[PDB]
Amino acid sequence: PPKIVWNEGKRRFETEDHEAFIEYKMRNNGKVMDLVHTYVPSFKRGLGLASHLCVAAFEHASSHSISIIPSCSYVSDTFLPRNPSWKPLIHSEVF
Ligand SMILES: [Br-]
Ligand SMILES: [Br-]
Ligand SMILES: [Br-]
Ligand SMILES: [Br-]
Ligand SMILES: [Br-]
Ligand SMILES: [Br-]
Ligand SMILES: [Br-]
Ligand SMILES: [Br-]
Ligand SMILES: [Br-]
Ligand SMILES: [Br-]
Ligand SMILES: [Br-]
Repeated sequence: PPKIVWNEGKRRFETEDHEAFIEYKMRNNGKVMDLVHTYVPSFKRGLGLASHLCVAAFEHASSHSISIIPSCSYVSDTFLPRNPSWKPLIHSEVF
């Protein structure tokens, strides 16, 4: 899997070249990490990066006891249905 760095200065996880990332926002006193946008340019498609970036962020929230809101569409309509085992990290009021 490609190295995904945590770039806090920007609240995103990103590939090391900065070119693909998922952005978020922390809600409720740090406890909720909301995923707002996953971005992979067309020339980086086909490398599985969006999903790799969503794993980084889900792992990071699981490791830190955060609940995720799956606000980006890539996440809620592609990531979560394909990776159900991550569903329990979703905050319980989303769905
Ligand atoms: Br990369
Ligand atoms: Br890279
Ligand atoms: Br934030
Ligand atoms: Br917060
Ligand atoms: Br609370
Ligand atoms: Br925070
Ligand atoms: Br891909
Ligand atoms: Br992708
Ligand atoms: Br995926
Ligand atoms: Br799964
Ligand atoms: Br399911």
